[PDB]
Amino acid sequence: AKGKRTFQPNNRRRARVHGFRLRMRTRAGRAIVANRRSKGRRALTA
RNA sequence: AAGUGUUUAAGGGCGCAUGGUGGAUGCCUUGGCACUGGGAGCCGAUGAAGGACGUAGGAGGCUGCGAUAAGCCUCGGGGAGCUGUCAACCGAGCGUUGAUCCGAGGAUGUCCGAAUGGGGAAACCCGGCACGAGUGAUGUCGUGUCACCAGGCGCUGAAUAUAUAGGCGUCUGGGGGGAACGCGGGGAAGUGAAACAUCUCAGUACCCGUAGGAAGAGAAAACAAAAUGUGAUUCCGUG
RNA sequence: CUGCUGUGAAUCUGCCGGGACCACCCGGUAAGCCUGAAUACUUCCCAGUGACCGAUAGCGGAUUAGUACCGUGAGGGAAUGGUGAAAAGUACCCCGGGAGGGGAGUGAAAGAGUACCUGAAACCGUGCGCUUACAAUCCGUCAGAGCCCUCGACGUGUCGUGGGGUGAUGGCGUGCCUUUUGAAGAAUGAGCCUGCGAGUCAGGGACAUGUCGCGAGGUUAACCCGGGUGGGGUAGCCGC
RNA sequence: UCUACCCAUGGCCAGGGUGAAGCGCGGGUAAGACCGCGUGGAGGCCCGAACCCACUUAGGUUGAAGACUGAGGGGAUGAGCUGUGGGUAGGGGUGAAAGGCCAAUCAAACUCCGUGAUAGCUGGUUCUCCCCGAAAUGCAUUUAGGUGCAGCGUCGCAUG
RNA sequence: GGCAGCCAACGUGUUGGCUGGGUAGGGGAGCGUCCUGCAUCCGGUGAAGCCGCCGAGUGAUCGAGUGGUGGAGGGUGUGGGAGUGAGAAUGCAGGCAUGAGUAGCGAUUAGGCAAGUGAGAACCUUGCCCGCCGAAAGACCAAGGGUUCCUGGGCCAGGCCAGUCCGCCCAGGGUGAGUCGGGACCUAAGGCGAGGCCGACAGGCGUAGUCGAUGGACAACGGGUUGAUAUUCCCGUACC
RNA sequence: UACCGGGGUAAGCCUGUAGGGAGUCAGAUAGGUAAAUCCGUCUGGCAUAUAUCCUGAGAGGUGAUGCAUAGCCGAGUGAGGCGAAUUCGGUGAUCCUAUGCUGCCGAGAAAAGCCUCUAGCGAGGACAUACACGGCCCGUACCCCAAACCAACACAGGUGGUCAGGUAGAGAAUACUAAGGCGUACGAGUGAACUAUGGUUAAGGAACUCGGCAAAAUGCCCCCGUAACUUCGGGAGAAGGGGGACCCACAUGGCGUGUAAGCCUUUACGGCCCAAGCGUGAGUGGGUGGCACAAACCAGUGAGAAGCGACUGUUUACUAAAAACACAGGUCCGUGCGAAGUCGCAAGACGAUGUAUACGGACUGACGCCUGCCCGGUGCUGGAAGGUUAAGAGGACCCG
RNA sequence: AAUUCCUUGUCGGGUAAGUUCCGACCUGCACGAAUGGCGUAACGACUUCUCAACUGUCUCAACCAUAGACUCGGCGAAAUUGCACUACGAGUAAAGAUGCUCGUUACGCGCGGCAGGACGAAAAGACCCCGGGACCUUCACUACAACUUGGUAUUGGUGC
RNA sequence: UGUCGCUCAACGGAUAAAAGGUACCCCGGGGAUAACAGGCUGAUCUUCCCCAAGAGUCCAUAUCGACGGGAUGGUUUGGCACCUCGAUGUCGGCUCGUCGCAUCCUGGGGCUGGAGCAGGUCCCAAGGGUUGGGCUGUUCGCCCAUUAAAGCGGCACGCGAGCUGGGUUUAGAACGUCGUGAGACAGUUCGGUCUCUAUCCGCCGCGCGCGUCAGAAGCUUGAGGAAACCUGUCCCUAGUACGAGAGGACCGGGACGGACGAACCUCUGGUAUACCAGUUGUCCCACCAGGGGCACGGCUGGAUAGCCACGUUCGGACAG
Ligand SMILES: COC(=O)NC[C@H]1CN(c2cc(F)c(N3CCS(=O)(=O)CC3)c(F)c2)C(=O)O1
Ligand SMILES: [Mg+2]
Ligand SMILES: [Mg+2]
Ligand SMILES: [Mg+2]
Ligand SMILES: [Mg+2]
Ligand SMILES: [Mg+2]
Ligand SMILES: [Mg+2]
Ligand SMILES: [Mg+2]
Ligand SMILES: [Mg+2]
Ligand SMILES: [Mg+2]
Ligand SMILES: [Mg+2]
Ligand SMILES: [Mg+2]
Ligand SMILES: [Mg+2]
Ligand SMILES: [Mg+2]
Ligand SMILES: [Mg+2]
Ligand SMILES: [Mg+2]
Ligand SMILES: [Mg+2]
Ligand SMILES: [Mg+2]
Ligand SMILES: [Mg+2]
Ligand SMILES: [Mg+2]
Ligand SMILES: [Mg+2]
Ligand SMILES: [Mg+2]
Ligand SMILES: [Mg+2]
Ligand SMILES: [Mg+2]
Ligand SMILES: [Mg+2]
Ligand SMILES: [Mg+2]
Ligand SMILES: [Mg+2]
Ligand SMILES: [Mg+2]
Ligand SMILES: [Mg+2]
Ligand SMILES: [Mg+2]
Ligand SMILES: [Mg+2]
Ligand SMILES: [Mg+2]
Ligand SMILES: [Mg+2]
Ligand SMILES: [Mg+2]
Ligand SMILES: [Mg+2]
Ligand SMILES: [Mg+2]
Ligand SMILES: [Mg+2]
Ligand SMILES: [Mg+2]
Ligand SMILES: [Mg+2]
Ligand SMILES: [Mg+2]
Ligand SMILES: [Mg+2]
Ligand SMILES: [Mg+2]
Ligand SMILES: [Mg+2]
Ligand SMILES: [Mg+2]
Ligand SMILES: [Mg+2]
Ligand SMILES: [Mg+2]
Ligand SMILES: [Mg+2]
Ligand SMILES: [Mg+2]
Ligand SMILES: [Mg+2]
Ligand SMILES: [Mg+2]
Ligand SMILES: [Mg+2]
Ligand SMILES: [Mg+2]
Ligand SMILES: [Mg+2]
Ligand SMILES: [Mg+2]
Ligand SMILES: [Mg+2]
Ligand SMILES: [Mg+2]
Ligand SMILES: [Mg+2]
Ligand SMILES: [Mg+2]
Ligand SMILES: [Mg+2]
Ligand SMILES: [Mg+2]
Ligand SMILES: [Mg+2]
Ligand SMILES: [Mg+2]
Ligand SMILES: [Mg+2]
Ligand SMILES: [Mg+2]
Ligand SMILES: [Mg+2]
Ligand SMILES: [Mg+2]
Ligand SMILES: [Mg+2]
Ligand SMILES: [Mg+2]
Ligand SMILES: [Mg+2]
Ligand SMILES: [Mg+2]
Ligand SMILES: [Mg+2]
Ligand SMILES: [Mg+2]
Ligand SMILES: [Mg+2]
Ligand SMILES: [Mg+2]
Ligand SMILES: [Mg+2]
Ligand SMILES: [Mg+2]
Ligand SMILES: [Mg+2]
Ligand SMILES: [Mg+2]
Ligand SMILES: [Mg+2]
Ligand SMILES: [Mg+2]
Ligand SMILES: [Mg+2]
Ligand SMILES: [Mg+2]
Ligand SMILES: [Mg+2]
Ligand SMILES: [Mg+2]
Ligand SMILES: [Mg+2]
Ligand SMILES: [Mg+2]
Ligand SMILES: [Mg+2]
Ligand SMILES: [Mg+2]
Ligand SMILES: [Mg+2]
Ligand SMILES: [Mg+2]
Ligand SMILES: [Mg+2]
Ligand SMILES: [Mg+2]
Ligand SMILES: [Mg+2]
Ligand SMILES: [Mg+2]
Ligand SMILES: [Mg+2]
Ligand SMILES: [Mg+2]
Ligand SMILES: [Mg+2]
Ligand SMILES: [Mg+2]
Ligand SMILES: [Mg+2]
Ligand SMILES: [Mg+2]
Ligand SMILES: [Mg+2]
Ligand SMILES: [Mg+2]
Ligand SMILES: [Mg+2]
Ligand SMILES: [Mg+2]
Ligand SMILES: [Mg+2]
Ligand SMILES: [Mg+2]
Ligand SMILES: [Mg+2]
Ligand SMILES: [Mg+2]
Ligand SMILES: [Mg+2]
Ligand SMILES: [Mg+2]
Ligand SMILES: [Mg+2]
Ligand SMILES: [Mg+2]
Ligand SMILES: [Mg+2]
Ligand SMILES: [Mg+2]
Ligand SMILES: [Mg+2]
Ligand SMILES: [Mg+2]
Ligand SMILES: [Mg+2]
Ligand SMILES: [Mg+2]
Ligand SMILES: [Mg+2]
Ligand SMILES: [Mg+2]
Ligand SMILES: [Mg+2]
Ligand SMILES: [Mg+2]
Ligand SMILES: [Mg+2]
Ligand SMILES: [Mg+2]
Ligand SMILES: [Mg+2]
Ligand SMILES: [Mg+2]
Ligand SMILES: [Mg+2]
Ligand SMILES: [Mg+2]
Ligand SMILES: [Mg+2]
Ligand SMILES: [Mg+2]
Ligand SMILES: [Mg+2]
Ligand SMILES: [Mg+2]
Ligand SMILES: [Mg+2]
Ligand SMILES: [Mg+2]
Ligand SMILES: [Mg+2]
Ligand SMILES: [Mg+2]
Ligand SMILES: [Mg+2]
Ligand SMILES: [Mg+2]
Repeated sequence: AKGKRTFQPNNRRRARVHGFRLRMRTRAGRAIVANRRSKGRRALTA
């Protein structure tokens, strides 16, 4: 009986790992935002 | 007496007649696809591309707009109906003294975003200075302005003498985005070779730096072959 | 021709090219810069076209679509169009808690009722006819009794150049596909229906073979001029 | 955001045993060594809940559950367990080392792109009829279930 | 007695002789589907599609032969062009069978009766009993969730049965702080990082700084009140 | 006389008890990136006091004529009014004094804040009382061991922290139970086989089986009594055995606590003693009852010997927990210091704010007794007399 | 012997009976000294053998309760599936027949049960072979990083 | 033009240039190809036979039968590669069986180098029976007590959609050995997931329907099936027959058992969830007394009926 799942939600950690400001820090992340915008995604980031 | 002999359908099968389910088929379309001829080929610190949150007399989505919020002003068009739409229903109003609507030019344009007063988990937290408003005063509220770097111009010139590095002040720029096309750099592998390393795939995919409306190239230290030759570059057809 | 690393000249008798190199001729004048047109492309805007698609097609997206939904994230990523000319969308009555239905209305039609054009098949019912509970069945086929229906002539049913439905009973009879020397095979694939799903296209390409034009000649490429599919264009190419 | 290890900062460990060093006193001695009796409360110490494990067994095995449940079992002041916040990234990480683990996937994660990768291999390839009609041999082969040429089919032309 | 291929014989297409099992495979000739140039014809006096009847051809198949359904296009001839034919790929999408009215309906506590509500009650409400947890199955939070909370209404989806009930559907309402938990205070690991150093470019590190609680500092307690908030509102008494 | 329910009330502000912690004044100084009366350091004088001061549980007072409450009125929508007593003891924390104290080795954040010192500001300024005022932003509903979070489900799994009633009990185990909360969402029947989960069993007692797998057994407290061997710690709860209930007496006893009275004094939040009252074992003697006195639940099986590994630990998330890994201990090799090693293209970083008693790598693996022979092969270390050997130099001779 | 092929070696012990176990012998297929040798108190959910106690493990099984199973009401799946009014024997066949031959047996339809067959279901056999991958090794080949040699540039002066 | 340079010898000559491991394995394929089972064959194996050289004092043939020869069977090891690699799970044990006779016991016989008892060998016979333990994963085998006897084989070496999982044969680890190494070993050692709700046939049970020439009811015949079928010891006959003795019967009678099966519950014994009693902890019924709830039916001592075996009774014939 270990029963611990992989997804342990934490909103701060979500933002710090996947958030808008993180993405914008690097060229790769900025490319991600541009690509999702080009696809027409409503949500560009976490 | 012996012998002959129909006569059940619990249920099933097959055929037909009537239905259900389902959404094929036929015929369509407010949507696509491939192209042709034109236009425009950039937008951004005067804050972009794209967003968050708001905004109509009534809940939400799409559309429009930004606290002046389905809108404000001006110049033109237009001519009887209008208050975007899903979407009506109710409740109120405008318009021949020209509404709704269409075109052009202005005004307003919260917050986030290069994001740039400082900070931050984008759209939310906290300020300096100047002017104004408001308080009995503190608190509070408007409107400007305050990142960094590069390059002009002015002042100053450390250790240290000459000086210089640097430090103040001020003006002018840059930053980010965009489907393809350009130029200059970096540069695979699957694969082919019926194995594989040279070679191929291929200077392809991808990546980096920069453009422009196109770019690059361009005005012979060129070709040619004895012809009394041609005469910048680019691009197309041949060879 | 050109990068990096060394070395390192001449100013016209100079120097650099004419596929190692040398000589002779020829061409040109490096180590400075700028330069339009012919060429490439279309996020976006305007006007059009199609021997292009027509809702499992065409864009992933005709429907809140890059949405719902999936993933921590990069990222992945659907499904859903048609009433009728007009909403005239069924007042009112009846059964029912509703749902739904039956009368009555509207409509050309409700065999058009917001579950809506047409309404196939699988699949699921109800009714009628024949058949089936002593039988061993790849499920059918060829003979065939009996019953039911129908078309002719005759008469009360009975026969025919008949036609259908069902079928007691007899003979014969080992699914389909793939793949194998050989499979009913106890080898592979298929639960069923509907829809979709595989030799296509480009190039004066190559060889062959039809066909058409011209013929010792045939033909143009780019390009130019026509709102066209037409006219022009000799560079080439292939024969000789 | 699972998991491995590390960094910073917090929390948690019922109850009951055992009795190290040190200290004190009394024996003992010339002084000691040494020996009793207290005090003391040490330890990857003992028994045992929470908590952390997963040893044996039965059940589950289209589960209640993509790893669990019941019954017993081990550790339980420590190389302990745990919260919050943080760090290391793919030929790389981390590993008290099982090639373990790195989001139910690991002898090289996942996603998109090159990309419709390539398969001498397996499967599939859809209407009809008319005429003809094979081969499973020879030679060679990084060849033996592949392929080239020959042999054997067909269509056309020629020769009869 | 019908059809066909090859060949012969003559004729302005008939007669005769021979031949006609067939996988891989070669050759020949056709059927059906769609889109089109041209020419013709049919169609609200009812096109296509679909379901039948009665018939037809050597086959793919046909019916400008006819009923029913249906509602707007279709046929034919001759040419041009194909997303042109499926039964099978453990093929794909949708619909639906078989297993089958079968297995299950998710613990280790357990329900019973009376009365009420209602169209309907084993499951909803109230009362009286019974049973279970009680280092929890009680009470209060962080994380996470996001209106699930309260009142009124609802009962065709959802709830593994039913349902008048619901954590489900609908409308309205509800969250009040100088002291609580955070910011405006402080720093840890770590992150970012003016200049800077390093690195072909992309970038890698890092100084001054500036962020970053799980820690440091810092002022409120008891009582009452709403259907739903309370160290927040109110009362009493405090503190910064 | 028996029984049931009450037998309540915070922060703050007074007061400064238990406990803990402290010497003070004077002279000199540029060590504290300038200065200092502060701090540090050095020299002198005066101190061992219940002296003084700081800190601090709690008792007591106030807060409180208030608030709250057992009940009682009527009256039911459930709102409203009235409202007693409130003493003394015992027991007792995992909470407080306590960031204390004592012990130990592994030697145990930072910054703000607060205090103080000058530098530097200064003509105005400090303090107290009264009155009138400002005190921003975000969260605040509800669930939160769960059908509201992570689990595709109204899923037997998972989820950190804070409260801890009573009787048995060592206990937060376990049994029953209070407050509070549930009966949790398919049911009703029915003695089929069979499966699952529990229960009992004549006689026998491992004959079962790969194997005592699974069950059964042992189990608590207080006494008695315990071997080989040993690293002298252990082994050890070794083994083996006895007692345990209830009533009465000893007992107006013993022990803990401690009021009245009394005694002492530094008279106060003092000290000594203490009948009563309350709580509480252990033992001894006699009796009483049962089949059974650890009464249920709870709760070691023990012994002899061998192999491996010394030991506590660690490991294949999801078939292996071990003899594998780790380990303390050992030896070798490297490393003289932005070391060696490692990450990185570099800068830079870790190693380490370490310096050979250190750090890295390798093999071995507590401890005891020990660890022989071989340097031919292949590595590693050192050497360079020979053989061979790149680019760079040279440039004979030859060829156009 | 965790090492011994022959091998259940041989002798002793334990048992009524011992291929395992304990003590020895040495004929070590094929122990041996930090891939340490031989021992070792303590320790072990390790592995092995023996004994006491205890028992449904067994002789040998019986009975009780609960949850399913079963019946009634409600809701309502799944894997599988070319067909179907799906007997048996002895044969025959791609050599193991419900489906072919000859014969035998058998009224139609269900319910509860058992698992011999349907070469039952699941999963394009993990074995083996053929073709292709991957990762690992090394005195296989060819490269590259890193390290290292000399020349030359940065790089100079005076002396021997 | 002439000629030279290749153990390119894998010699039609893939590169000028190349070895291994995988039990950590993965994918595409094959029953074109092995490991299990089936099938063919039958060398080998097995069972029997033909000839009779000899052995047996003499005497081939009571009993053995050399050298050679001919076959059966198809359970051994093989040979072959025909079905199955889009899956036919293995050894041993357990449970349940079913068939053959080449018969282990019991039954019936011939011949004996059969006096008797007890045997040897061959023929006929398959109804029933054919034990429990120690060692090993074992099959096999050896051993310990018994027995009338402790038969040999087939059925996918019967039986894992019935169970087990000790051996073997995944991944961990270790020893010896081999390999420079990754690794390897029909060498050894410790450890290591055994899935499935039964549609069809088949089998065990139980109903519904219809039929058997009207609708019903009681009692029946038995075509045809199924079950059952074992055996010992002791005492008489008899210490007789036979025999030197030792020893010791056939045939025919009687009693008492083992194993197995059936029915049954009087007895003995087991069970007992609404029976009675005792008793611990706790909560409750205000309280005492008396009771109840919960803790395995709390625990403990008993326990009629039902069900049951360890119990009771009966069976296997007798005759044709
Ligand atoms: C594991 O299941 C299957 O592969 N199923 C598919 C086929 C193959 N097969 C089978 C079974 C076996 F047990 C063996 N054995 C015997 C024991 S052994 O001596 O260890 C050697 C291996 C075999 F070779 C083939 C079967 O039954 O069907
Ligand atoms: Mg421009
Ligand atoms: Mg900003
Ligand atoms: Mg910033
Ligand atoms: Mg100067
Ligand atoms: Mg730019
Ligand atoms: Mg290749
Ligand atoms: Mg290839
Ligand atoms: Mg230009
Ligand atoms: Mg030249
Ligand atoms: Mg230029
Ligand atoms: Mg359609
Ligand atoms: Mg579409
Ligand atoms: Mg993922
Ligand atoms: Mg998401
Ligand atoms: Mg109509
Ligand atoms: Mg419909
Ligand atoms: Mg319709
Ligand atoms: Mg009949
Ligand atoms: Mg027959
Ligand atoms: Mg026949
Ligand atoms: Mg074959
Ligand atoms: Mg063939
Ligand atoms: Mg088949
Ligand atoms: Mg079949
Ligand atoms: Mg195959
Ligand atoms: Mg299939
Ligand atoms: Mg311990
Ligand atoms: Mg673990
Ligand atoms: Mg099951
Ligand atoms: Mg233990
Ligand atoms: Mg413990
Ligand atoms: Mg300690
Ligand atoms: Mg993190
Ligand atoms: Mg391994
Ligand atoms: Mg994983
Ligand atoms: Mg790889
Ligand atoms: Mg490619
Ligand atoms: Mg392909
Ligand atoms: Mg022919
Ligand atoms: Mg060929
Ligand atoms: Mg033919
Ligand atoms: Mg013929
Ligand atoms: Mg063909
Ligand atoms: Mg047609
Ligand atoms: Mg009409
Ligand atoms: Mg049409
Ligand atoms: Mg097609
Ligand atoms: Mg189809
Ligand atoms: Mg299909
Ligand atoms: Mg069905
Ligand atoms: Mg069934
Ligand atoms: Mg059933
Ligand atoms: Mg059921
Ligand atoms: Mg339930
Ligand atoms: Mg009622
Ligand atoms: Mg209920
Ligand atoms: Mg209870
Ligand atoms: Mg509610
Ligand atoms: Mg309500
Ligand atoms: Mg409902
Ligand atoms: Mg329902
Ligand atoms: Mg920092
Ligand atoms: Mg940095
Ligand atoms: Mg910078
Ligand atoms: Mg901060
Ligand atoms: Mg904090
Ligand atoms: Mg509330
Ligand atoms: Mg007080
Ligand atoms: Mg009072
Ligand atoms: Mg609340
Ligand atoms: Mg949920
Ligand atoms: Mg749950
Ligand atoms: Mg408890
Ligand atoms: Mg529930
Ligand atoms: Mg239930
Ligand atoms: Mg039962
Ligand atoms: Mg017994
Ligand atoms: Mg007994
Ligand atoms: Mg035994
Ligand atoms: Mg046995
Ligand atoms: Mg044994
Ligand atoms: Mg056990
Ligand atoms: Mg037990
Ligand atoms: Mg001992
Ligand atoms: Mg007595
Ligand atoms: Mg160990
Ligand atoms: Mg221990
Ligand atoms: Mg351990
Ligand atoms: Mg595991
Ligand atoms: Mg395990
Ligand atoms: Mg270094
Ligand atoms: Mg070494
Ligand atoms: Mg070791
Ligand atoms: Mg031995
Ligand atoms: Mg021995
Ligand atoms: Mg040595
Ligand atoms: Mg050694
Ligand atoms: Mg060792
Ligand atoms: Mg263990
Ligand atoms: Mg039941
Ligand atoms: Mg039912
Ligand atoms: Mg058969
Ligand atoms: Mg047939
Ligand atoms: Mg079953
Ligand atoms: Mg069969
Ligand atoms: Mg199968
Ligand atoms: Mg395969
Ligand atoms: Mg293999
Ligand atoms: Mg390879
Ligand atoms: Mg050759
Ligand atoms: Mg040759
Ligand atoms: Mg070659
Ligand atoms: Mg495979
Ligand atoms: Mg074969
Ligand atoms: Mg098999
Ligand atoms: Mg075989
Ligand atoms: Mg077979
Ligand atoms: Mg062959
Ligand atoms: Mg198959
Ligand atoms: Mg015989
Ligand atoms: Mg008989
Ligand atoms: Mg077998
Ligand atoms: Mg089986
Ligand atoms: Mg291994
Ligand atoms: Mg070696
Ligand atoms: Mg184990
Ligand atoms: Mg084993
Ligand atoms: Mg009879
Ligand atoms: Mg019969
Ligand atoms: Mg019986
Ligand atoms: Mg009786
Ligand atoms: Mg009673
Ligand atoms: Mg009471
Ligand atoms: Mg009483
Ligand atoms: Mg109770
Ligand atoms: Mg009893
Ligand atoms: Mg009894």
